[PDB]
Amino acid sequence: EVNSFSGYLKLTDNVYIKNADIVEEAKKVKPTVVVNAANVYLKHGGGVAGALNKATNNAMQVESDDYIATNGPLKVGGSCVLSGHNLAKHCLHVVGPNVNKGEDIQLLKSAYENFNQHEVLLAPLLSAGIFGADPIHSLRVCVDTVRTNVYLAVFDKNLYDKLVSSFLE
Ligand SMILES: CC(=O)N1[C@@H]2CC[C@H]1c1c(ncnc1N[C@H](c1ccc3c(c1)S(=O)(=O)CCC3)C(C)C)C2
Repeated sequence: EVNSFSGYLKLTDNVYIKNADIVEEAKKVKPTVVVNAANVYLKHGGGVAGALNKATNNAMQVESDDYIATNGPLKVGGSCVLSGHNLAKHCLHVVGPNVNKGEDIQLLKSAYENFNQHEVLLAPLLSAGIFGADPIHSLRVCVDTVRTNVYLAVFDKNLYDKLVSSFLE
């Protein structure tokens, strides 16, 4: 079955959240789209990007290198649609701002706007973790920006509980 999301808690009409590893969810669910928390050169060296790349056994990286060769880098707030390989039908590579490297938090709304071109997505919390944005603020931006159906996988129970407590739904 496609998009077989299970165990999510519905926060709003179109945003759901689960304490889970996004790669494990991609393998179980088989979604139409998995979102990658990418950088502008599509180099998947660690974190969510490294984990998704490793589960495709480097097929994501080879295809990403070919995208960059022909099209050039993305911009912060921008995206591209590539194959999802064995994890999903497509991978939506989205570049949120890295506030730990000085990029502007205003581009986080632009980053989430890319999700609106896909009816259903499995995604991570953009710009959270090593990108340095306040994860609770990133969830508020997601809720206010995304209008399609988004299932967020957040792999830290401590953070998940703080997000659910802040949201109160
Ligand atoms: C095994 C493991 O701990 N994980 C893998 C890959 C990373 C971690 C993980 C997995 N699935 C979902 N959220 C995860 N981490 C969250 C998260 C959310 C967004 C971002 C990152 C991290 S990042 O990679 O640090 C920078 C890009 C944006 C974290 C906040 C708990 C699966």
